[PDB]
Amino acid sequence: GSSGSSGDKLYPCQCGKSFTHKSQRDRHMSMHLGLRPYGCGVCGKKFKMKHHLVGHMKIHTGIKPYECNICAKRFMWRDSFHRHVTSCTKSYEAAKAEQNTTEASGPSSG
Ligand SMILES: [Zn+2]
Ligand SMILES: [Zn+2]
Ligand SMILES: [Zn+2]
Repeated sequence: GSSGSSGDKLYPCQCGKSFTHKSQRDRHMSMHLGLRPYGCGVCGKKFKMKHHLVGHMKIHTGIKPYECNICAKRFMWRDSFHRHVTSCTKSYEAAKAEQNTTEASGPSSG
């Protein structure tokens, strides 16, 4: 074994994403197509009728007392609310550059 080389095998999807397996990429392709006019943008469900969806949406319904500051996202749970916001800011701070002047970079003479 002197040496070896290789890349990475994956499976592209209609949307553009790439999965490790074909079955994982396929399921994402069939879902893309239009199945029902009503779709639950909370869990990932769907219903033919509008009333058929409501009887299910009642499982997600609920006021969001906790909301982010950067993305202003809404979260019903506390642990998740803070758990997310905590990071959501981490990055924001980096950009804040409250007192971080962007000084040009050093060139290269070769
Ligand atoms: Zn896809
Ligand atoms: Zn749902
Ligand atoms: Zn956020």
